[PDB]
Amino acid sequence: VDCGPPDDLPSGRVEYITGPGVTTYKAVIQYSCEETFYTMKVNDGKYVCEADGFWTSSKGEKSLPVCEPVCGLSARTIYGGQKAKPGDFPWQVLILGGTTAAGALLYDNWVLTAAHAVYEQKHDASALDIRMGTLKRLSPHYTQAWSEAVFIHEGYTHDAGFDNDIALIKLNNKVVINSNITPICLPRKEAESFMRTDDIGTASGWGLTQRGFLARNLMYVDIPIVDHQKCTAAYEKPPYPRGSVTANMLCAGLESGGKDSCRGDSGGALVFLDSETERWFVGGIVSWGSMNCGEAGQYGVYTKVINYIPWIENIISDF
Ligand SMILES: Nc1nc2c(CC(=O)Nc3ccc(Cc4ccncc4)cc3)cccc2[nH]1
Repeated sequence: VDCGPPDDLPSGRVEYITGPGVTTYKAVIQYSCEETFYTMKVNDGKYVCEADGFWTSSKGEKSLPVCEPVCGLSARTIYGGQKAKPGDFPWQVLILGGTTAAGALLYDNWVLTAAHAVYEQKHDASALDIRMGTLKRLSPHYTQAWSEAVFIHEGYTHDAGFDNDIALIKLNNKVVINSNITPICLPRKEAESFMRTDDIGTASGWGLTQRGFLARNLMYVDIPIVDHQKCTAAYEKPPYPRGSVTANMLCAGLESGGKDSCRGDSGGALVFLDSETERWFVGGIVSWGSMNCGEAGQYGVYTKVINYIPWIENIISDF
């Protein structure tokens, strides 16, 4: 007859509609989210106490709704690039603790990165120093986060190629999503239509520039997708082993070499704009390339994220 008080909604609130503390049969409550930066999923938030003794929704679901963070926003919509303005890459994440590397925020508690960037520190059983909300790499003003768990892809072989160079970091606390910090969208099934050859993607990071030192400020380059055969043939020579460019990788860069990502950009998100939803999504992860960055005819190689959606949805749902 009495459902008790309702459960708190993460990134959302609860309101008694019938009255304050009215929890009896047919008592009406409303869930909601901060609709600016979160969006309710599952149901409309209207929940009624039913005869089976628990809060139940319009669709007949007895579990909470989900406040999913808004993704893919940008103020726009590294060799040879330009400085990123604030809000350009709000998903950008710096990862310290070993050497300098990067990731990309997914939701408010997950960071997509390269397995090669975080392999050494996970296997030392040390939490990752994760920072975001800042364009300057060495600034003391930043949003702090820490790793709860690190999930490296089970087909990744460290220092033995870069196939399945993908990893997920679970943040031990949720990040506050604002105009400065916003996750990147995961690609939908038809997102390959925005990733054909010669389609433009943007890589961003703090890695080496043409001057040969790490950048103090976040930089970025627009670069086009390269034909896969053209990229496989580009790396079919020593010192590279046979089969270095796999089907789980896309390549991006110029024949002339003027634009690339380098050391220190590892794990960053190579992103593409969905012109219909008007939202940026992650197409690639910064993985590898030639040792001499910006080398002509030596394209940057990126982990093909759309191949790893079932792996991503496995871990994020199950953990
Ligand atoms: N342009 C470019 N350089 C990059 C580097 C530096 C880098 O990764 N250098 C490297 C080159 C070759 C190998 C050998 C190898 C073995 C098997 N399969 C592929 C390659 C290893 C590392 C890091 C991150 C992004 C990069 N963007």
